[PDB]
Amino acid sequence: SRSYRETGTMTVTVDALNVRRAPNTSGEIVAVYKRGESFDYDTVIIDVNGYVWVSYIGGSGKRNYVATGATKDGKRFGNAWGTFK
Repeated sequence: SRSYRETGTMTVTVDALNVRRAPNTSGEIVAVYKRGESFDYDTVIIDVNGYVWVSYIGGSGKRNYVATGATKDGKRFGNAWGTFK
């Protein structure tokens, strides 16, 4: 995967997305965003064949990760799971 710094806002457009403590499907779940909720991020992780994760620092200083769509060959593939501003 490739990690980048970038600030932005995501608005969730799928029913729900898990907030995890690692950018993989085994990362500990610490929250859930629902359809229509928005949150800011400062870091983006682009899996080669996985997901685009966005990440923010929480209240305890630990980093949180949310998957935002699939990737193929290091690029977004298919429709994203939120809108971005």
